[PDB]
Amino acid sequence: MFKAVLFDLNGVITDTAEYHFRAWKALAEEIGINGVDRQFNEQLKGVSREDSLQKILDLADKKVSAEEFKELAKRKNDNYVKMIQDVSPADVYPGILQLLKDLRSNKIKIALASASKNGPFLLERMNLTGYFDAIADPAEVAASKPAPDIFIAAAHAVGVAPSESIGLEDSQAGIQAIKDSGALPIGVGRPEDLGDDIVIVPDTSHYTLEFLKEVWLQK
Ligand SMILES: O=P(O)(O)OC[C@H]1O[C@@H](O)[C@H](O)[C@@H](O)[C@@H]1O
Ligand code: ALF
Ligand SMILES: [Mg+2]
Ligand code: NA
Repeated sequence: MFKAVLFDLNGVITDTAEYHFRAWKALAEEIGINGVDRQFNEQLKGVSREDSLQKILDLADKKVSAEEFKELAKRKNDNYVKMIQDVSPADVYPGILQLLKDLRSNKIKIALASASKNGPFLLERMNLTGYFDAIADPAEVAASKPAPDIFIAAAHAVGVAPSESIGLEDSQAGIQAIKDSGALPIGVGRPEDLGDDIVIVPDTSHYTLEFLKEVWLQK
């Protein structure tokens, strides 16, 4: 049986992938880059703040100064942080709170494997901090998603091997990070975005402990 579940945050625990998208698109258009649409944004999900900005600049073959790069990432983050101040427990995605309760009942460790430095603030907004056995600090890994380091760190943090873990993700970068960590991925979203080669569910109501067991047994 699996011994840990490693959670992405944005687009898995709550609908904050939408707010990252809207904030990055606003940032891009301010600097004359109009190509950040929903299709392009599939390449930004799971990617660090600085890597996201660089992918947007690269889309436009645009070069900025080191000073302007730092200011742009800070500008987007300040906008995003204002957007999330009113997040509340009512914004937890369907199934997620019950899953956390069921995992703890069954002595399955719970770790956050988020790239977001805003992760702890968001778990507090949603009254979820108490469910987590560990939060892997994304500033501490030497390599961000799609590198597996954050999932390895989340597992290490709860004393479980990646190979004994399930990872939950809504992104391309994060699915690759889980694969390379040794854990079993279960994606949430569209197969057209996340692929046809792992288990994908259409929405988070499907993330029940019953279903994670159903998937783990059929691995
Ligand atoms: O800018 P933050 O809050 O540190 O978030 C980093 C990344 O966190 C990931 O969880 C999101 O999918 C990305 O969209 C985001 O860029
Ligand atoms: F959406 Al994340 F780490 F929370 F990639
Ligand atoms: Mg995500
Ligand atoms: Na709170």
